[PDB]
Amino acid sequence: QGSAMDPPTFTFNFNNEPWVRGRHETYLCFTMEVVKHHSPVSWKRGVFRNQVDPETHCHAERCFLSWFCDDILSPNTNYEVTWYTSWSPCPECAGEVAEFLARHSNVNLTIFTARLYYFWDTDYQEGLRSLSQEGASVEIMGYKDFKYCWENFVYNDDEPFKPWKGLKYNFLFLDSKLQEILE
Ligand SMILES: [Zn+2]
Repeated sequence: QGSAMDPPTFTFNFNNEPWVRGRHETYLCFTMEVVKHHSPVSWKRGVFRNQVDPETHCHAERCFLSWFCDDILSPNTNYEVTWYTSWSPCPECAGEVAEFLARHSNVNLTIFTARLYYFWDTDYQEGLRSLSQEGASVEIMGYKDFKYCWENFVYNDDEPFKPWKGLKYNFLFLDSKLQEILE
């Protein structure tokens, strides 16, 4: 589960301009409601933070899966889990994930992402492709969701969310490209 992020670390890593430059980390946020015989018994949620440069799988998406398996995934359960990530995933992790999913119906996942990482690369595209196609919701994190993250996952000091400019357009464009990839 880790720690929440100070406001700087958040607004910086969650800034949604498609070509932002200097974001050497994927910040992965999540809410998860555990659900045993249909009654949600508990809710746990958190923030994993690591690098995005390809050295194998010390990728945020994997440190997630390792933790999920160590301290959770009980035998007979159903999980509800969703992700607020700063960068979309690499394609290799998009693999290990989509796979773990096809291999566990008792996990339902949905992905909200500030940015599409390398959205123009046939290979990254095909990753997103197999996540959508294999039972995961995948969409571009917009206003609703940003505010959501400002309150939940950040040491905000009970202060209010202040949007950055273009956030509305930045969203609009990323979603155009995304519905494009999947079309
Ligand atoms: Zn990765």
